[PDB]
Amino acid sequence: QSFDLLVIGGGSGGLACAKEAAQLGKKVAVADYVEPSPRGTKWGLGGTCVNVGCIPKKLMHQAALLGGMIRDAHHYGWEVAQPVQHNWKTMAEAVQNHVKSLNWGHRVQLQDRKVKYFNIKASFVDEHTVRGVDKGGKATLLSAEHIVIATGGRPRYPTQVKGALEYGITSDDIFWLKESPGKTLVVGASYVALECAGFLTGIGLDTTVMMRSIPLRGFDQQMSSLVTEHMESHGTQFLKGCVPSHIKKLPTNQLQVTWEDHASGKEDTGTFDTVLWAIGRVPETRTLNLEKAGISTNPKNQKIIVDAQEATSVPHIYAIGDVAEGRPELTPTAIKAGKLLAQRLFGKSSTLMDYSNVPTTVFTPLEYGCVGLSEEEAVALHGQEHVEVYHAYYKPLEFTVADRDASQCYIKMVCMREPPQLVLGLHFLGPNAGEVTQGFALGIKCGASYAQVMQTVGIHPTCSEEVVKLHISKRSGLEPTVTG
Amino acid sequence: QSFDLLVIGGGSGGLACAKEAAQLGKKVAVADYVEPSPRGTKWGLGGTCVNVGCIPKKLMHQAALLGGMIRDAHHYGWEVAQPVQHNWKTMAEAVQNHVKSLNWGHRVQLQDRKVKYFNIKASFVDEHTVRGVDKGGKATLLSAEHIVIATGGRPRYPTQVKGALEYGITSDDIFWLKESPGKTLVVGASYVALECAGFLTGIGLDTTVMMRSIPLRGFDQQMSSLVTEHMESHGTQFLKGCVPSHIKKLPTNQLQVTWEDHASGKEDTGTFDTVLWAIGRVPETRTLNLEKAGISTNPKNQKIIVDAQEATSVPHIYAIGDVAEGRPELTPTAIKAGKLLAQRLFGKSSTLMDYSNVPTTVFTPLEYGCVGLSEEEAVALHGQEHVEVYHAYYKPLEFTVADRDASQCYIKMVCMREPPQLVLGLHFLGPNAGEVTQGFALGIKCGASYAQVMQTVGIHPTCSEEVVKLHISKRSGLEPTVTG
Ligand SMILES: Cc1cc2nc3c(=O)[nH]c(=O)nc-3n(C[C@H](O)[C@H](O)[C@H](O)COP(=O)(O)OP(=O)(O)OC[C@H]3O[C@@H](n4cnc5c(N)ncnc54)[C@H](O)[C@@H]3O)c2cc1C
Ligand SMILES: Cc1cc2nc3c(=O)[nH]c(=O)nc-3n(C[C@H](O)[C@H](O)[C@H](O)COP(=O)(O)OP(=O)(O)OC[C@H]3O[C@@H](n4cnc5c(N)ncnc54)[C@H](O)[C@@H]3O)c2cc1C
Ligand SMILES: NC(=O)C1=CN([C@@H]2O[C@H](COP(=O)(O)OP(=O)(O)OC[C@H]3O[C@@H](n4cnc5c(N)ncnc54)[C@H](OP(=O)(O)O)[C@@H]3O)[C@@H](O)[C@H]2O)C=CC1
Ligand SMILES: NC(=O)C1=CN([C@@H]2O[C@H](COP(=O)(O)OP(=O)(O)OC[C@H]3O[C@@H](n4cnc5c(N)ncnc54)[C@H](OP(=O)(O)O)[C@@H]3O)[C@@H](O)[C@H]2O)C=CC1
Repeated sequence: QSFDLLVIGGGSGGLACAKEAAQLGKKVAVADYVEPSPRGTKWGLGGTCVNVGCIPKKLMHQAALLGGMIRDAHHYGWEVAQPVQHNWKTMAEAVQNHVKSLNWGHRVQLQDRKVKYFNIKASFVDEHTVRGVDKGGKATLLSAEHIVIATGGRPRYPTQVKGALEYGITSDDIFWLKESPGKTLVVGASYVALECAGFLTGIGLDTTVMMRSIPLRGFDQQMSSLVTEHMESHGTQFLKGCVPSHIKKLPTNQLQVTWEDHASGKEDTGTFDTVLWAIGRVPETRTLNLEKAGISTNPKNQKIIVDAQEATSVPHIYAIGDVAEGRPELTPTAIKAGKLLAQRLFGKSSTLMDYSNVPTTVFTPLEYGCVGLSEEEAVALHGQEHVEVYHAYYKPLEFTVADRDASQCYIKMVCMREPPQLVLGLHFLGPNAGEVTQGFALGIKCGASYAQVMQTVGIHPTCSEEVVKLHISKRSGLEPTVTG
Repeated sequence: QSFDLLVIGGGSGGLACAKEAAQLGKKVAVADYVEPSPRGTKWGLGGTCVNVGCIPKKLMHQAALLGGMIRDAHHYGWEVAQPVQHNWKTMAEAVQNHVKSLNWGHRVQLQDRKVKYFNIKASFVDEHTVRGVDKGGKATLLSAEHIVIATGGRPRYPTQVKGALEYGITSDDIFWLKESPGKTLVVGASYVALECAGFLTGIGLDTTVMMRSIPLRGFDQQMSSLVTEHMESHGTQFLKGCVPSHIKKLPTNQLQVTWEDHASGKEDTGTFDTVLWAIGRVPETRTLNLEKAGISTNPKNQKIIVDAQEATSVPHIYAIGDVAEGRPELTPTAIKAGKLLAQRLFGKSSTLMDYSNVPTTVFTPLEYGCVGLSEEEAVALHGQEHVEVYHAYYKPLEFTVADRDASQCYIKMVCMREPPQLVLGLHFLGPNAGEVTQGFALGIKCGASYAQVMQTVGIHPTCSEEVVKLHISKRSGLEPTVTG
């Protein structure tokens, strides 16, 4: 029937807007539909975050870490008997049983909040209504004065790469597999690829990443590079500069993937058990008949063109998350953007969503955290003549007793050359990056100066303290590695 | 012979001033003497920090943590065979071999820096000179135009408690023991006590803490309490409200410690293998003949009375660290205070040492981090009518798959009730507190407002992000535990 607020996408962003909009006392209702993955994989309410990303990854990334924890453990006097095995079955179960705890968890929060849920592959019929396909097939007359679109996106697939859909697997699958990936190839060079490639290796699987160009394109290339080098230096096979052209399933069912070594040879063939495409995601806008509702869109990325109020072309219709063009594809921003929107509508709020200096963390074997600008983006904006950079190479105290190599533990603080020297970008690469970066992202929102950093005392002995020690400049070109 | 800068105490603070003062091109020289512990324990150059504290603790605290890492490990699919043992011998060696790496490490940095080292139990003879006892006995004529005193302190002992010096042990020993503490009693209720009590328990030792009054007196009592409760809830035997009166070594050499249960009974006796006095430290000023040099002092705490330039009564003589009265007994402050001092003297610097809002972290089983004010200190200064407090109870994503209880994971952000609402105290109690707190201590130096926190986006999924989510006020008295 009719509601004064319809939300499309029971996701991290959508749900936020939904629950917060209901808490404002409004008749909220959301429709979410988990259209299966090409390999036939489905999950519960809670968008990408809960089910195929944020939560599972971290959790598997965790299990990987634990592995090194055991190795290290021996040095600290723990007579653990090695080499300790690890089965994909036990882990996956554990993880999944938790995803579900957030499945039948959002569902609970939606009931106690005067909000109705309609599991239906929504689609636009006009200005204020949507049609609802079903696992069965009964459509449903749904209308609301305000419609928020939070449909996120889905794992993009290769084009001419024959043998793709056929045998490829996506981030949407790796998490719910019933049986170990065994051997695997990760065709990607950024966030997903690397992170997945990471724990896979951490588990003990013969993992191999296939970068066509540069790593984490966009990020502070220095840090980006330091990241991969850590992986390669720690068990992750790397095929720098190669692209897929054909995958052929053979008798034993193993995959015979053939590529091109643009770096050296001109074609090479290897075979692996699984193949993971980490080549970006794509908005699920097509499947909405947006055009037949009045919602203008974007050409390149099919995202929903947007306002600054998260509004679209239809002032009573909005978009949030991976869906809205121009916005950072994260979860916090998805969520926050939801609350605020739901408050500006029925809360008398005017504060908009601030998308600047949002921090982030690449949960790779060695976590890479950052906020603000990267050295490049920095000269790009103020010029190399007006930028100062302080960096350091530290050694976690914990990395010492355990003979864990730390030549990858780097830190880079980009700020302006002219006093007080407003810091405008921090880069941390070591253990628990997010845990460290978070605090500092506050210094940015505040415009903390390099002074206030030399004025900030340290919490010894920690890894984050290294940030607040930074003094060696690149101008000075002094040796970065830290003494004392 | 003569030098233009003499430093007393080859410690975290002293050495800093020393090396930095030499880097300014001055003829620096330092004299450090590790007068053994009552139980005959000695170590190398590097003050308390390196040898009996900062570094070792953390390292042993680490080994403890690793233990829970293995337990947890099982849930993430790591078929580790339990229960895994752990021997005090292997750990201690490892740790110590590292302490030494910082022993013959500062020593190296002192050579390459044009600085002479004179291992001599220094003592004041007058204005510009000191005498130097030796492991042998040859005094040494040492003079300098500027003398920095960084003698730190030493573990205080009980008074009338007979059987103390006799069998007691201090933080200075627990680290260098050759054989496992076995069973142990920790007479203390703050930093040292709890931290030591912590890993001891984490190792598997039958550890027991004996608090005479309240925990971490000074700290935000709420947090302080939450801390102990975690310990007690996780293996640490606790004797709330008891005091030592007699320890009697018996045949098997076990210690028969008799106390008084001021909470209930009026005397009780138990026996343990080791007894650790964590009842504060004391300045080693006495042994300097300070008075016979012109350095006025303090009555209660025998610390060296000080300036704001770290200067004493003798304008060419200064004091730093655990030695100088009024200053926070940490290491970073010790170190920073050293550099600055050495720059104001021979660097043309005027910036003084800022001792406000120095962050800190109690490395207990559950790390308690904080900066700024504690709720109490806060009402105390602005009044309960002008203070706002936001708190939360979170659950580390990592604590979920592993069935690790998190009813102790709390967070408290104290700021003013009136917008923008300058945050003036943060409290984090969970994993890697320092790693999390550090960043935020920058927000304080900057005066970040509760707004800039609601404006700061989060790094999901992390523990620190919870801070930047905080919204439930105590004014409102809403249920703290977090949903979604
Ligand atoms: C492997 C991986 C790891 C990640 N890790 C992190 C991390 O650590 N931190 C972080 O901040 N971000 C992370 N992200 C990204 C983050 O999860 C997304 O940015 C966020 O989920 C986007 O939120 P959303 O609400 O816009 O959409 P989504 O969460 O994608 O939800 C959209 C929902 O709507 C449904 N839907 C789509 N079309 C329709 C329709 N027509 N009718 C009905 N329902 C429909 C979908 O099936 C889905 O359930 C990760 C992503 C991946 C892939
Ligand atoms: C168990 C424990 C754990 C700790 N953990 C931390 C932590 O995690 N973080 C933190 O910030 N702080 C920590 N601290 C406190 C920190 O170590 C001290 O605040 C800091 O070491 C003080 O520095 P200092 O230079 O003043 O003196 P010290 O480091 O104590 O050095 C003084 C040196 O001078 C020598 N000396 C004394 N008198 C004479 C004399 N007359 N002649 C010659 N030499 C002399 C001493 O024997 C010693 O070597 C810890 C302390 C303990 C006990
Ligand atoms: N906060 C976090 O921790 C995480 C956030 N996310 C979010 O989800 C998004 C999706 O992740 P992801 O898909 O990995 O990254 P996008 O950043 O989505 O994808 C970029 C990667 O895909 C590669 N790629 C694109 N096309 C091809 C192709 N045809 N063959 C091979 N490689 C190709 C890129 O190469 P090139 O650069 O050479 O074009 C690059 O390595 C992220 O951008 C981020 O917004 C995901 C994981 C974690
Ligand atoms: N940054 C960090 O992580 C660390 C810093 N440190 C520093 O070193 C200092 C020394 O630590 P610590 O000695 O533990 O603490 P102080 O804070 O030095 O000592 C306070 C503790 O000793 C107890 N105590 C004092 N006298 C007695 C007695 N007669 N019987 C029983 N208990 C007694 C106190 O009880 P009550 O309060 O009831 O008087 C309290 O529990 C710290 O204060 C801190 O500056 C030490 C460890 C870690």
